[PDB]
Amino acid sequence: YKIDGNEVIFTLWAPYQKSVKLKVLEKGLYEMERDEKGYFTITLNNVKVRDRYKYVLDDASEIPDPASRYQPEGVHGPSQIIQESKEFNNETFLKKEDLIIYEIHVGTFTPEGTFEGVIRKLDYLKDLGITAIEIMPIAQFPGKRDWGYDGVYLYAVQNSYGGPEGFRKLVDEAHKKGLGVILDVVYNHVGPEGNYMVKLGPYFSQKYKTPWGLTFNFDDAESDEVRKFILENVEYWIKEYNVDGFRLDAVHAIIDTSPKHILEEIADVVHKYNRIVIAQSDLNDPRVVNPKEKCGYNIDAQWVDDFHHSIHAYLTGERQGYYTDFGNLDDIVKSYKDVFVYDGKYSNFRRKTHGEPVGELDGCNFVVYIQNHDQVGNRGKGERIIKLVDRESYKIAAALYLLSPYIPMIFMGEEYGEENPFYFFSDFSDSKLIQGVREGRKKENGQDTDPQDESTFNASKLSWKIDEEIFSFYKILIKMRKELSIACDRRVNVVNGENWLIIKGREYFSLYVFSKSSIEVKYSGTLLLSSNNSFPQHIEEGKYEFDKGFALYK
Ligand SMILES: OC[C@H]1O[C@H](O[C@H]2O[C@H](CO)[C@@H](O[C@H]3O[C@H](CO)[C@@H](O[C@H]4O[C@H](CO)[C@@H](O[C@H]5O[C@H](CO)[C@@H](O)[C@H](O)[C@H]5O)[C@H](O)[C@H]4O)[C@H](O)[C@H]3O)[C@H](O)[C@H]2O)[C@H](O)[C@@H](O)[C@@H]1O
Repeated sequence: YKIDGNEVIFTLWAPYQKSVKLKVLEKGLYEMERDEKGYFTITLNNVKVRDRYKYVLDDASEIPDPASRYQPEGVHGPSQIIQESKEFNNETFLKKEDLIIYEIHVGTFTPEGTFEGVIRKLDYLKDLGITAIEIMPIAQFPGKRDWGYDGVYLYAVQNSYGGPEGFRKLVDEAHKKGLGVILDVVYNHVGPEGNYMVKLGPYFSQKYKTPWGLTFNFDDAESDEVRKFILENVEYWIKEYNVDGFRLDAVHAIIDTSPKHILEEIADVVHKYNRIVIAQSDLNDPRVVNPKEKCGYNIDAQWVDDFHHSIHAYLTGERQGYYTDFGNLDDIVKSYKDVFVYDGKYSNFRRKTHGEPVGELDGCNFVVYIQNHDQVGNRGKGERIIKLVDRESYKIAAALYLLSPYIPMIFMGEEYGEENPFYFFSDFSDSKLIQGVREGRKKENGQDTDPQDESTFNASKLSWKIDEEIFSFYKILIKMRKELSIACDRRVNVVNGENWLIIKGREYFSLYVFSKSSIEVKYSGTLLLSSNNSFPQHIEEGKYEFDKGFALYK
């Protein structure tokens, strides 16, 4: 819908439909006029915020507005008219070279499980050194318990998180504290419950499908309208909620053979309104991130799993699934200097040559992490890395990524040493999908906890039990990164022995000692931070026997 003067225009694209009627609940039924493209319209003057409505098809069946702005009674309920105050800055104050990102799942972040709960934690975040919070998908999904990827109304803010009013309040309060908010958005697929688009028109591609459902139709018959549906959604989040940027989910599963890729158009919209796009890419292909004059889509940055996988595989000893492609120290050094480990070499996991070198692109085109919702939650027992490595290793892992040239992303709780698992949970009502989720998560991930069980969700809620030694470590790590101008700068010299490595930057050098060993140090410097007490306040060029641990020098 779109509120005009005192009247409001209802627009519904439904080419499969002969005639649709608007059903305002406390008022009457209204016949909609049809144009040749398949668009249904009526201007109504009696409608006010916040009335409920549905659409009634040729079927006589009643469905919610697929472009709904609020879904008060969940996915199968009516839609609701909200206020459309388009207050937005023309500029985000976020500078992407200064980006430290904190990933939040609203539902489990705090006892509240709401936007109000993340608001309460803003000062804490600000004080930690974070510059931006990344919110997992908030587009309305079934029930109350879901990561967000089963979202099924792109324009509707999850009711159980606190809806539109609560999200607007979150972003306003974040700006007041000087924090940015990045929104996780899903344009590659749609959730398996509460989607009614398939009855309206060819929203989905017949060409291929994702592991999580059918993909959107971007390059085939009638795709103009669906391109518009997605592109106006990124416009909507910017103008109606004043969001600072986006994390685009699974861009490798957004397939488009058009002259201009939809991903380039997505980035075009966000840069038109001076915002930021990060992409989750499995492609290891610099085209996602390259400038337009270099045949790229010009996304600001992309997740580099290769960085995480190098660290995890090496420190845990783990080789199951995608970890089989990693495990050596070499991999960490490779990722530290060439970004991708798979830059056009053969992957045993994928059984094909994978990737492409990244060129002279600086570090702030990439985001790295040792933990996130996937690397924790797709484990059958959902164990955080804190459970798989010793204390020393954990701090070594934290130092590696936070002191890297790339944009670092902290996973909620990681910073204070959270020990609670993060499980996969869902809240479907359809018995077939309740059947499929359990058996699928059992088979694919080895998950023994029931995703549909409430306890699986409750067990994933952060404890907020502060380990002060870990927290102080992160706090200083973040501080020193800013102070040492580590951001974006790929000019690093890395040396490695069997059980250790030294990384030297322009203003610092770091010692990463994985086992007691004798190391030749080529640099002088004063101690900034350390995982131990075993490290000297002042070090000079020479040979030293170090115990397991990390040290940072100026
Ligand atoms: O191949 C090497 C890489 O492998 C991984 O990456 C892939 O999988 C990731 C995790 O699934 C993807 O990440 C993102 O995309 C998905 C989907 O949006 C999302 O996945 C989560 O949510 C879905 C949807 O609920 C869930 O799907 C299952 O359950 C539903 C409900 O029953 C069912 O319909 C599906 O059939 C089930 O499969 C997933 O289980 C859950 O993981 C994820 O959260 C997003 O971040 C990547 O895009 C994709 O490449 C690995 O993550 C990489 O690190 C490896 O490099």
